Amino acid sequence: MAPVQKQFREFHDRIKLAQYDENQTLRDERDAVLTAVREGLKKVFADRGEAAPTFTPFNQGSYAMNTGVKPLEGGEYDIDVGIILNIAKDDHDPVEVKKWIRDALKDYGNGAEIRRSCVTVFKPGYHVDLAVYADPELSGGTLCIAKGKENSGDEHRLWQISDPQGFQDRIASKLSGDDAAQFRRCIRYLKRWRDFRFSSDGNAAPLGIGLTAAAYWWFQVSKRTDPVSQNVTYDDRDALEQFVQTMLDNFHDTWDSKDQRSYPRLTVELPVQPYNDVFEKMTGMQMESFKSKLQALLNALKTAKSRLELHDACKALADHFGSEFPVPEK
Ligand SMILES: O=c1ccn([C@@H]2O[C@H](COP(=O)(O)OP(=O)(O)OP(=O)(O)O)[C@@H](O)[C@H]2O)c(=O)[nH]1
Ligand SMILES: [Mn+2]
Ligand SMILES: [Mn+2]
Repeated sequence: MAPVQKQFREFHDRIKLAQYDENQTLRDERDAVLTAVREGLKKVFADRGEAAPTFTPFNQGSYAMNTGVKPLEGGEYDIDVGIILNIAKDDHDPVEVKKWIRDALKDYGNGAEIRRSCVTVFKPGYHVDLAVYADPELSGGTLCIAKGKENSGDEHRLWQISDPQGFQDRIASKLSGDDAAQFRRCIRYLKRWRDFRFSSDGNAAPLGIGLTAAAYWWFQVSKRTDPVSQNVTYDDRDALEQFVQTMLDNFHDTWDSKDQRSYPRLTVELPVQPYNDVFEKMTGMQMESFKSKLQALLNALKTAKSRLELHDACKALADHFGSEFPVPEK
């Protein structure tokens, strides 16, 4: 077995959160919000003199893709869900449609909020992010998400071409079996690193979807086949070292005319529509901090390879991964 592999797997067991289809609690919290949307739309549409439109819900985000992590103490669960409203996009304003959902959920938990990309509802210990889409069958065959808030300049308010199930299919399908298992472990490892080392400034933290898209482009399996038994052993430390090095190699110094300097930027295109850079909202200074911490993680992953003492290998990794990374006693 590869050095530190046991402690990586132990760390993975401690940080992993069971996906929607294996997590009753998450299914219930989701369905509660979906139910409240149905009840709430009735009242919103009583004032407009017709039945509320129906919607088809579908699972989104990490809890759909089986890349979910437990939040740190005092953090929140992030339940991502899509609702496809039975509406023609050309007949309605994206913000109008999100307002229906917001007003439907006004008196639910700690309230609700129109965001650029979703309506978020807040509960004690979690938020539900409802991505709101128009019916492709009434919108010319395209699935469009409702983008914009009231404060949006009307250029940032639109029905944008979207492919959440294509993205989810791409993450599911890149690899199979135990290869796909290591891919998913390495995404969870980076998400716990993110939560541990980007807690001072939440807005500077690399988005989950960015780390997931980065793994889609750049993750390579690391495993070894014993030449006698043909018995396959995974090397998560090496897989993470190669993946972190490849992310670092993809940073580009980017001129900023305001500050009259460059910042190192990592561009990560979504592999599906709308093919946007999911890191575009991260500032140059946030990107430089992201790069330095990624370099520090890369250095720790190399240190963990060379150490005489398993204690010293694990301790070097725990400094980047936090309190769930096992450190065997010297
Ligand atoms: O193809 C796309 C485009 C965009 N999105 C948008 O990404 C959001 C999920 O983005 P998150 O950052 O929540 O991603 P995640 O769930 O994979 O990661 P963690 O929370 O575990 O950190 C969804 O709420 C949707 O609006 C997709 O899910 N798919
Ligand atoms: Mn999420
Ligand atoms: Mn979310």
